[PDB]
Amino acid sequence: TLTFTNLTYWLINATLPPAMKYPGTDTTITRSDSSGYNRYVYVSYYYDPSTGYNVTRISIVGFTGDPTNYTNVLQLCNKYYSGTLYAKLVAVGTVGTTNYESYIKDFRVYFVNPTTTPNYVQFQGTSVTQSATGSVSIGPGQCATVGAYVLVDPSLPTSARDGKTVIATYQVNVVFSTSP
Amino acid sequence: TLTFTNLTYWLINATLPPAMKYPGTDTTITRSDSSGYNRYVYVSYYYDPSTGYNVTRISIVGFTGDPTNYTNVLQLCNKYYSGTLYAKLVAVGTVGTTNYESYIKDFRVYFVNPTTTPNYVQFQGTSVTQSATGSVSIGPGQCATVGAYVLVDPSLPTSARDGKTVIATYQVNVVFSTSP
Repeated sequence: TLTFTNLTYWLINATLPPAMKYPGTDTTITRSDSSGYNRYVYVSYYYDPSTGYNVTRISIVGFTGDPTNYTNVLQLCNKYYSGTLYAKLVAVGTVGTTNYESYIKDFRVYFVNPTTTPNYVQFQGTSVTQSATGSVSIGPGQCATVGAYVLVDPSLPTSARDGKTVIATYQVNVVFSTSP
Repeated sequence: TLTFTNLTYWLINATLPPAMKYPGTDTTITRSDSSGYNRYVYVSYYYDPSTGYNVTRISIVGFTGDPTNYTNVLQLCNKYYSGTLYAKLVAVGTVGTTNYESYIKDFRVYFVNPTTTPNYVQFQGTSVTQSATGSVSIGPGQCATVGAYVLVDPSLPTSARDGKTVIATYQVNVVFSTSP
């Protein structure tokens, strides 16, 4: 009774993500020992075909028995949007299982250039202990930087201390928006 | 044997359907990059003569490799009927064909302010995975808010990063009732 439909006409042509991911200066170390890899940070964005996402593979080589932090890791840096971007950080958890995840005692992610409310999501091994952060403004010209903080327990077997083997794989979901 | 008529008379009267459509607030984004459309959400309605329906046109911009969520798309509420309204959403299917519907993995339409039984209808490209939503109460004066959720597979061709061409449209019907 008195039911008239909608018949929406719903226009889509997705534009390039205006943030885009830049490797940063961490890949410019260009120097390494005889550990196989010539670079410590392998920042690369790859088209994921499994579920269709611009997933970015970046390598954060954390040194055993020593908490290591990084300053210039990732650039959330609007080049195609002419406004100011507002973003917050939420982490998901674990992907797969290397059976070495229990060896991590801390994994928190804090920026260097953008400074705001807590600005760190922190893992505790397999579990999670930090929910999310606040909003941060990223406009045209001013360019946001992402950091990290990695600590690894030194009880890891020497076989995995070579740097070839991947010890953990986590998901981080940064939600960039035009409003706070 | 014993056949007799009654000669009934039928009379029809015309008045405004109390449902009405409102453009929402996300259509006031009033901001756009070099994508042609000066807006991102469009709300319009035209009286189609082929079917005689007050077809309402809503346009939602998508982003490849990026889940899309909304807050205020349309407002549905009575302006002349004082009774307790009841609204549901029923999926219909694809209208037209852009040959790009395989790239639209998910598409969810949902209530925002009132929360009820599942309250989302999802589509898998051409196929429909959710039949319909449940009933929900709408009183005189307050208007329920309907949201939108879009997932776009970034396998979309680079020729489709402009904002003009149509890759996808979807239809959902709204059903009012005087009973729960």
